Amino acid sequence: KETAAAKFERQHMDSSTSAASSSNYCNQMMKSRNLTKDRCKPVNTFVHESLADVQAVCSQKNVACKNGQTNCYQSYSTMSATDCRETGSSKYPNCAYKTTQANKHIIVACEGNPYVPVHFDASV
Ligand SMILES: [Cl-]
Ligand SMILES: [Cl-]
Repeated sequence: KETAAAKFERQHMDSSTSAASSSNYCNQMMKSRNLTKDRCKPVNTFVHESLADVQAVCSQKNVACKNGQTNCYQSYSTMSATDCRETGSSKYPNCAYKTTQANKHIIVACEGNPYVPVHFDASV
């Protein structure tokens, strides 16, 4: 089984680019990160910052999680991120995604020791 920390890294980290290079970015990333294996994951965000900068958010602004839990943190700075969302043409096994790039504050839920991101709550 994949640990929570490793799943967060695989689903949400892309430190190899400064931002989504093209409209096909999400089709490529959702496939390469194995998020379209048995079903098309509908919505997914990739953060384009170093793994260290994203983990550091767990010691930044403590904000409530949409579920009411208290282990969410919002990044003090905006970070380059790409939101991937299925298009209406998507159906599987031929997943299709719209790529929307921006710079926003990220909110993550953290846990463990070390205290690292395990869920991506939203942008902002
Ligand atoms: Cl791994
Ligand atoms: Cl997401």
